[PDB]
Amino acid sequence: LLQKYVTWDDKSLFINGERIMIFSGEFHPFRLPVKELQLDIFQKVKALGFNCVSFYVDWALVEGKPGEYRADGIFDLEPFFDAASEAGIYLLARPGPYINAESSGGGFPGWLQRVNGTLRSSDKAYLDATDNYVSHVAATIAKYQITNGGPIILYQPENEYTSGCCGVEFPDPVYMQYVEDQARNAGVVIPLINNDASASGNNAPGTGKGAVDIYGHDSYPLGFDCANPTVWPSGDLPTNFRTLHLEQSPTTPYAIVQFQGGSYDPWGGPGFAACSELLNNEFERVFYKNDFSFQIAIMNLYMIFGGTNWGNLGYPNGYTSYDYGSAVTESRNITREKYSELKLLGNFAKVSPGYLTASPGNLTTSGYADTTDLTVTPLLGNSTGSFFVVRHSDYSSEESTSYKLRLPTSAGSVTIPQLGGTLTLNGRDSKIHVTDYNVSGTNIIYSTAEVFTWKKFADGKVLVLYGGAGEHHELAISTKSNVTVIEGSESGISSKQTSSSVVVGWDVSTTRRIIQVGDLKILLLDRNSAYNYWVPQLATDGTSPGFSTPEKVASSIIVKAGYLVRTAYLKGSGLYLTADFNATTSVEVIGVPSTAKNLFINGDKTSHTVDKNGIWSATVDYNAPDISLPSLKDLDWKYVDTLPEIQSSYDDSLWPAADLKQTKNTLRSLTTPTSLYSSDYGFHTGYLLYRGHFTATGNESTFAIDTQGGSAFGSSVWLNGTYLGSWTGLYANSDYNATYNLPQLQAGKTYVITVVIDNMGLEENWTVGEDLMKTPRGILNFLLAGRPSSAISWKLTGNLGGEDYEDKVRGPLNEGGLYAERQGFHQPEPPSQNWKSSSPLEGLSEAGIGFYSASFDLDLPKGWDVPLFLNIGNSTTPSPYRVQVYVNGYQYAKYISNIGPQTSFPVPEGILNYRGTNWLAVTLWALDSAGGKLESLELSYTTPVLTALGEVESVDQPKYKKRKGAYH
Ligand SMILES: *[C@@H]1O[C@H](CO)[C@@H](O[C@@H]2O[C@H](CO)[C@@H](O[C@@H]3O[C@H](CO[C@H]4O[C@H](CO[C@H]5O[C@H](CO)[C@@H](O)[C@H](O)[C@@H]5O[C@H]5O[C@H](CO)[C@@H](O)[C@H](O)[C@@H]5O)[C@@H](O)[C@H](O[C@H]5O[C@H](CO)[C@@H](O)[C@H](O)[C@@H]5O)[C@@H]4O)[C@@H](O)[C@H](O[C@H]4O[C@H](CO)[C@@H](O)[C@H](O)[C@@H]4O[C@H]4O[C@H](CO)[C@@H](O)[C@H](O)[C@@H]4O[C@H]4O[C@H](CO)[C@@H](O)[C@H](O)[C@@H]4O)[C@@H]3O)[C@H](O)[C@H]2NC(C)=O)[C@H](O)[C@H]1NC(C)=O
Ligand SMILES: *[C@@H]1O[C@H](CO)[C@@H](O[C@@H]2O[C@H](CO)[C@@H](O[C@@H]3O[C@H](CO[C@H]4O[C@H](CO)[C@@H](O)[C@H](O[C@H]5O[C@H](CO)[C@@H](O)[C@H](O)[C@@H]5O)[C@@H]4O)[C@@H](O)[C@H](O[C@H]4O[C@H](CO)[C@@H](O)[C@H](O)[C@@H]4O[C@H]4O[C@H](CO)[C@@H](O)[C@H](O)[C@@H]4O[C@H]4O[C@H](CO)[C@@H](O)[C@H](O)[C@@H]4O)[C@@H]3O)[C@H](O)[C@H]2NC(C)=O)[C@H](O)[C@H]1NC(C)=O
Ligand SMILES: *[C@@H]1O[C@H](CO)[C@@H](O[C@@H]2O[C@H](CO)[C@@H](O[C@@H]3O[C@H](CO)[C@@H](O)[C@H](O[C@H]4O[C@H](CO)[C@@H](O)[C@H](O)[C@@H]4O[C@H]4O[C@H](CO)[C@@H](O)[C@H](O)[C@@H]4O[C@H]4O[C@H](CO)[C@@H](O)[C@H](O)[C@@H]4O)[C@@H]3O)[C@H](O)[C@H]2NC(C)=O)[C@H](O)[C@H]1NC(C)=O
Ligand SMILES: OC[C@H]1O[C@@H](OC[C@H]2O[C@@H](O)[C@H](O)[C@@H](O)[C@H]2O)[C@H](O)[C@@H](O)[C@H]1O
Ligand SMILES: *[C@@H]1O[C@H](CO)[C@@H](O)[C@H](O)[C@H]1NC(C)=O
Ligand SMILES: *[C@@H]1O[C@H](CO)[C@@H](O)[C@H](O)[C@H]1NC(C)=O
Ligand SMILES: *[C@@H]1O[C@H](CO)[C@@H](O)[C@H](O)[C@H]1NC(C)=O
Ligand SMILES: *[C@@H]1O[C@H](CO)[C@@H](O)[C@H](O)[C@H]1NC(C)=O
Ligand SMILES: *[C@@H]1O[C@H](CO)[C@@H](O)[C@H](O)[C@H]1NC(C)=O
Ligand SMILES: [Cl-]
Repeated sequence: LLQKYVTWDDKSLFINGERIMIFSGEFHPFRLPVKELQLDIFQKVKALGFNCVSFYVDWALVEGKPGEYRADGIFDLEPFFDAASEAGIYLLARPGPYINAESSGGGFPGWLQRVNGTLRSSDKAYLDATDNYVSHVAATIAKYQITNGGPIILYQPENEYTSGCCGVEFPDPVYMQYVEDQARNAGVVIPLINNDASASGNNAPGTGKGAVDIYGHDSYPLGFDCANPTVWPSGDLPTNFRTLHLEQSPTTPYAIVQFQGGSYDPWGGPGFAACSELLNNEFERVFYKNDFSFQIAIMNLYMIFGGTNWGNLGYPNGYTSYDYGSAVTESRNITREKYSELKLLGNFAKVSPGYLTASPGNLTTSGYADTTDLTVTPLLGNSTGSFFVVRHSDYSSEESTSYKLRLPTSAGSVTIPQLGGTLTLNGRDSKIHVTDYNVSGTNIIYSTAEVFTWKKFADGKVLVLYGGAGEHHELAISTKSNVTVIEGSESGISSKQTSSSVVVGWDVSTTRRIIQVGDLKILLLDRNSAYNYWVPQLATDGTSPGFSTPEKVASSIIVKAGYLVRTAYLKGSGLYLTADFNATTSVEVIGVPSTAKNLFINGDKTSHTVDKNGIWSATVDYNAPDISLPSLKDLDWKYVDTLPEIQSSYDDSLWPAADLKQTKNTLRSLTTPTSLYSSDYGFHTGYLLYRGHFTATGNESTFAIDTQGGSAFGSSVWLNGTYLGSWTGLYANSDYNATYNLPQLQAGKTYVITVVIDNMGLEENWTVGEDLMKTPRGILNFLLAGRPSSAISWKLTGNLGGEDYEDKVRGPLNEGGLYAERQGFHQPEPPSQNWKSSSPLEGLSEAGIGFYSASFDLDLPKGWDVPLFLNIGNSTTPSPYRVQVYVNGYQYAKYISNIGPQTSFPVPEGILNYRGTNWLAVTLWALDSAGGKLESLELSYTTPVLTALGEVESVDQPKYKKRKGAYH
C-alpha cells in the first residue's frame, strides 16, 4: 500500500515477495534495561524457530516531564533494535500511546491527571498531550523500518480500542484515524495492525475512516487464575475464530496479536510458578496447535519474556516480578518444559510453507478419525500438502485414546495405520499429522509422527520426526528405493514396499532410530530427545544468522546439544557454534558442510569424531568455578533515620504547599478545602508524604483520614512525634478510612500531622470514557472533629522536583519522596561515613522509616551466566513492614511483609557489577508501634551457565552528589 517490502493477501504476509508465517514473542525493552541481555532474549527467541518480537514503549518512562522527550541511555530503543537485527529477529512495534500492559497509568504519565478531556478520545486536550511523544517515538521507529534496512515490519497504533462508556461515541473513527495519521506523519510507512481485545471487528478493512491495514485481535482463553493450575474449564478452547475472521476481515491474514503465553499475578496471589504450571507445555501444544487449526498467519505470545517491574514502573495490582510464567523466566533461564515444547512447533512452522497455502475446513468429530472422542480439523492443500490437527473433543480430557485415520493423499485415501496397530493420543496433547509433505522434492505421502524440521544438504536430505512415549506411528514415502535402518535396532521397525512407495511403521522409543530411503535420512525420536535439538541458521558471509528468509532458512544445520544453541557459522575449514550449557553435554551436528574440517564451540577448538553416518560428535565439559557470594548480614551496614519529619526540629518551609482550591482532575471533584491529590502537584510515584499544620484549641479529640494509594497500599500517621497508627494494607483496599485518637493538645500551640502513603502506581485506563487512570493518590477526605477542615494547612512531597525529576539516567519513576531518596543517598557512595552502625536485621523498635546502606564486592568468573537473587525471609508470620531495595541506585524490590508473595528478587548483571563494587540501599518502614526488622537478607544464585554471551557492560550508575533543590 505505501511500500513494497511488506505486503499480504488473504492467507499470509509476504516479505520481499515471499510468504512467511510470523511467529512472535512479546518482550518489553523497559523491563530489561541492559542492552547485552536484550540481545540474549532475542537469541533465545530465534532458537525457538521464531522470527519476530512485539514490544510496547512506555510513554510514562520517556516523557516524565511534559515537553521533554527522553529515550536515551537505558531507555534508548536503538540498541534494542540493533540487537533484534543482530539476532535475525523482525519487530512488531506497539508504542501506544496507551499500552495497558500492567504498567503504571497503563503507560500514560501521571501528568494526564491534569488533562481537561477524555483520555483515548478525540478531545483536543488529550490528543495534544500525545503529540510530542508520538512524533518522537514514531520517528525513531521510522528510522528502523525494513524499508530503511531495519528489522521493523509492522506497527500497532493504540491498544485494544474495543470498549467505551460514559458518553463516548464508541468506536470513534475520528480518533483512530488521528492516531493512525500521527504515525504516518512521523514517517511510518509499514502496514498498520490493530489488536481488538476480542474478535469484534473494530477498525477492520472496509470500516471507512480509522480502519487499519491488517485486522488483528487478542485471546487469553484460560484466564488469569493461576490458583488451580490443573483445571481447564469446560468450553474455554476457542472453536469459532476462523468463522469470525471470515466475517470480519476475510481479505487480510488471520492474526492474533496477543495470544496467551502466561498470566499476570497480583499482590497476595499464588505466585508466578503457579502461572507457569497453568500455561505449561500441555497448554501450549493443545491451544497453539488449535490456532494453527484456523490457519493463523501472524501469531504473537504475550509474554515470551516478562522481566521485572523495576523502579515503580508497574501498575498498582502487580508487584516487582513480571515473570508471567512465560517460556523465558524473569531471570532469563530456559529450563521450563514449555520452552522446549514451543521450540518444536516454531520449527515446524519455520519449514512448512504448504501450511500457509492450504484451504482450512471446519472441525469434525467424524470423517477423518474413527471416534467422536477426537476432533480433527483439516487444512487441505492440493499438491502443496495437507495438515490435520487432532485433539480430544473434550479439550480438557486426560484420557488415553486409540484411533485410526482416513486421510486423502496423492496415492489414494489411506486407512492409517496400514501395517497393523493403532495411533494413540495421550491426555492433553494435540498432533499435526501431514500428507503430501514436501521435503525439497521428496514427497512424504503421510506421517502420523510430527515434523520437527527437515533440511536439504549437499549430500542428501534429513527429516526429523517425533512422537510421545507409548505411541505407534507410521509414514509413507514416494520412492522406488527400499528402507534400511542405519542407526538403532530393526526390532519394532515394520515396513512394506510397493511399486511407487514404501510404508514404514515404528514405535516411539527413548533410543533414536535413523532410517534411510534413497537420499533421505529420517530421524525417529521421542519428544524428550527432540527437546534437545536445535536448528541454527548457518552464516557464510559473517557471524550473524540474518533474518528468517527462505534462502537462510534452507541453509541451516541440525544440532543436538543441551541447554541452548544460539548460532552457527562457517568460515574456511572451520564450523563454529555458539551455545550455552548447564551441564556436561554431548553435541551432535548433522549437515556438516563438506568443506568443514574442525569444530569450534564458543571460539574454542573442540575435538570431534565422525560416525558411520557422517554425524560429528563432540563433548563440552562443564566445570563451574567457585561462586563466592558475600553474606549480606555481615556487611558494614550504615543507618540514617529517613523520617526526620516527625521530630520537632524539622523545618518543612521549602516543601510545596498543597494550596490549590480547584483540582485539574476531571474524574473526582474535591471533598477537601484544597486538592491533596499528589498528581495535581507533579508527584506520581513512590512514597508520598503530607504535612498538615494547625494551631490547637485544646478541644481536639479525633482525626479521621481517607488515604488512597492503590491496591495493597499502606499508610502511617503521626502527630508531631506521637505515632497515631497505620493502615497496614490489603490487596482488597485501594483506599482506607482511619480514625485516630489524638492525645491531649496544648491550646494555642502548633502541631503537624505527618502522613506517609505507599503509592502503588497509577491505575490503567482499559475502558475508553471511564478515565480510570485519573484515579488520584493521596488524601481524599479528612475530619478534625469539632473543627472546620480549613483548620489544617497542608504541604506535600513526592520524589524531589516532581515532574522536574532529578535522576535523568534512572528515569522519572525510580525514586519516591522519602528524605534519603530526596537527598539521593540510595545511589552509589552515599555520605554514610558519620552514620550509625546498624543493620536492617536489627531494625527498628518504634514505628518509623529507616535507611540502610552498604557495599559488597563480587568477583564472579568470566564466561558464566549466573542468575543472582535477593532474598528476604518470611519463615513465620511477620509484623507489618514495607521494604524497598535499590541496587546501585536502581530500585529492584518492593516488599510487603503482610501481603506477599515475593520473597526472592532477581537482579540482572549490568545492574549488578560482577567484577566490582555494588551498593545496596534498603528502606524499612515499620507500620507497627513496636517497630520491625528483617528476619533475614541473603544473596543467592541458581545453576551457573557456561555461556557464549559477550561481556555484560555495567549500565550508568550515577553516584551520590549533593542536590541543590532539596529541602534540608
Ligand atoms: C538444564 O537445562 C535443562 C533444559 O535444557 C533442564 O531440564 C528441564 O528441567 C525441567 C524441570 O526443571 C523439566 O520439566 C519438568 O519435567 C518433569 C519430568 O517429566 C518430563 O520428562 C519425563 C521423562 O523423564 C524421564 O526422562 C528423563 C530424560 O529425558 C530423565 O531425566 C527422568 O529422570 C526420567 O527418566 C526415567 O524415565 C525414562 C523413560 O522416559 C528412562 O529412560 C530413564 O532411564 C528413567 O528411568 C516425561 O515422561 C514427562 O512427560 C510426561 O508428563 C508431562 C507433564 O507432566 C506430559 O505433558 C507428557 O505428555 C508426559 O505424560 C515430562 O516430559 C515434569 O514432571 C515436570 O512437570 C511438573 O512441573 C511443571 C512446572 O515446572 C508443571 O507444568 C507440571 O504440571 C508438573 O507440575 C507438577 O509437579 C511438580 C513437581 O515436579 C510441581 O512443582 C507442581 O506444583 C505440580 O504439582 C502437582 O502435580 C503433580 C503431578 O506431577 C503432583 O505430583 C503434585 O502433587 C501436584 O498436584 C516438569 O515439566 C524439563 O523437562 C527439562 N527439559 C529437558 C529438555 O530435559 C534442566 O533441569 C537444567 N538443569 C539444571 C540443574 O538447572
Ligand atoms: C529460572 O528462573 C526462575 C524465575 O527466576 C527461577 O525460579 C525462582 O527460583 C528461586 C530460587 O530457588 C525461587 O525462590 C525460592 O523458593 C523456595 C520456596 O519454594 C519451594 O518450596 C515449595 C514448597 O511447597 C515448592 O512447592 C516450590 O516449588 C515450586 O517453585 C519452583 C520454582 O523454582 C517451580 O519450579 C516448581 O515447579 C514449583 O512450582 C519450591 O520448591 C524457597 O524455599 C527459597 O527460599 C530459601 O532459599 C533462599 C536462598 O537459599 C533463602 O535465602 C531463603 O531463606 C530460603 O532458605 C531456606 O530454604 C531451605 C528450606 O527451608 C533451606 O535449605 C535453607 O537453608 C533455608 O532454610 C531456612 O529457612 C527455613 C524456613 O522454612 C527454616 O525452616 C530453616 O531452618 C532455615 O532457617 C526461595 O525463596 C523462586 O520462587 C522462583 N521463582 C519462580 C517465579 O518460580 C528458577 O530458579 C530459575 N532456574 C534456574 C536453574 O536458574
Ligand atoms: C509471609 O507469610 C505470611 C503468613 O503466612 C503471609 O501472610 C498471608 O498473606 C496472604 C496473601 O496476601 C493472605 O491471604 C489473603 O488474605 C485476605 C483476607 O484478609 C484475602 O482477601 C486474600 O484472598 C483474595 O485475594 C487474593 C489476591 O491477593 C486472591 O488471589 C484470592 O483468590 C482472593 O481473591 C478474592 O479477593 C480479591 C480481593 O478484592 C478479589 O479481587 C478476587 O477477585 C477474589 O474476589 C473474591 O472475594 C471477595 C471475598 O468474598 C468477594 O467479595 C469477591 O467479589 C470475590 O468472591 C488472601 O486470602 C493471608 O491472610 C496472610 N496470612 C496471615 C496469617 O497473615 C505473607 O503474605 C507472607 N509475606 C510474603 C512477602 O510472602
Ligand atoms: O494481562 C496481560 C495483558 O492483558 C491484555 O488484556 C486483556 C484480555 O482480557 C480479556 O478481555 C480477553 O480474553 C483478551 O482478549 C484480552 O482483552 C492487555 O492487552 C495487555 O496490555 C496486558 O494487560
Ligand atoms: C517442493 O519444493 C521445491 C523447492 O525445493 C519446489 O521446487 C517443488 O515444486 C516443491 N513441490 C511442491 C509439490 O510444491
Ligand atoms: C510540633 O512540631 C512543630 C514543628 O513541626 C513545632 O514547631 C511545634 O512547637 C511542635 N508542637 C508541640 C506542642 O510540641
Ligand atoms: C475544561 O475546559 C472547559 C472549556 O473551557 C471548561 O468549560 C471546563 O470547566 C474545564 N474543566 C476543568 C476541570 O478545568
Ligand atoms: C471538648 O469540648 C466538649 C464540650 O463542648 C467536652 O464535652 C469534651 O470533653 C471536650 N473534649 C476534649 C477531648 O477535651
Ligand atoms: C471511605 O469513606 C468514604 C467516604 O464515605 C467512602 O466513599 C469510601 O468508599 C470509603 N472507603 C472504604 C474502603 O470503605
Ligand atoms: Cl530533603
